[PDB]
Amino acid sequence: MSKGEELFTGVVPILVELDGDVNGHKFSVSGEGEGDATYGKLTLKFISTTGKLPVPWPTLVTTLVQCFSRYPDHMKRHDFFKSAMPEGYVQERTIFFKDDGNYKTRAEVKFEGDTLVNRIELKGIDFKEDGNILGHKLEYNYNCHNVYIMADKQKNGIKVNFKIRHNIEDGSVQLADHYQQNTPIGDGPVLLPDNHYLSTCSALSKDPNEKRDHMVLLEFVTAAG
Repeated sequence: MSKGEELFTGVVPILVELDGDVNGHKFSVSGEGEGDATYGKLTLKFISTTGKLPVPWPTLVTTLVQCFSRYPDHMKRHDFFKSAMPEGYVQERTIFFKDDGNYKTRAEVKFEGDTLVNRIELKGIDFKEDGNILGHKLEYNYNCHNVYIMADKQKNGIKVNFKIRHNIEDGSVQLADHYQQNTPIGDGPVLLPDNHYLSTCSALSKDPNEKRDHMVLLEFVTAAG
C-alpha cells in the first residue's frame, strides 16, 4: 500500500521529454498521452521536433513510466514506482546493443501538478555507422518481455534488468541488454519490493495525420511473480 498509488486510480495525463545524442547526433523527442494503472494501459504519442530521428524508434521505447504498471491486489506491497510519487524517482539506465553502441540514460519521473512527467537525458556511443541502429535496420514492431525487479536497500530503491529482443530486417533479432536503477527523489517512505517482474507488451503504429518523424505507442503491463 502507499498513499502514492492513490494518484493513479484514474486516467492520468502524461508528458514525455527526451534529449538524446547518439554518436554526436542530436535529437529531441516529445510525448503526450495518458495512463491507466487500473488497466496497466498507456496510450502515448511521440514525435521528433528535430527531424528524421537518427536511431530507430524502437531503440527508444524503453527509455520513453513503469508507475503505470498494473499491480495485482496481492501485489500492492511491492510497488516501488507508485509509492515514490508524487515526488517521483530517478531512472537511470545503461543499454548494451549486442555487437554495437550503447545508451546511457538519466531520467526523472514525477508529477508536475496534474501530470505525470518523464524527463530524460540520453547518450549513445560506440555505434556502428553501418549497424542496425545507425543504418536503421530495425523493423517497427515490438516484442513482449519480462522486467525483472529486486530491492536495492542502500540505494533505497530497486535494481532492474531485462534484455530486449529487437526484430532485425534480415529476419533476425538484436539483443538490447538493459541495466536499470530507480531511486526515490523524495524523502517519504517507499515500498522496497520482494523479487518480481513486469509482463510488458507494447504495440507500435503510425498516426496518418502526422508529418514529423513519429511514433504511436501502446503498452500493457501487469506485475507478477
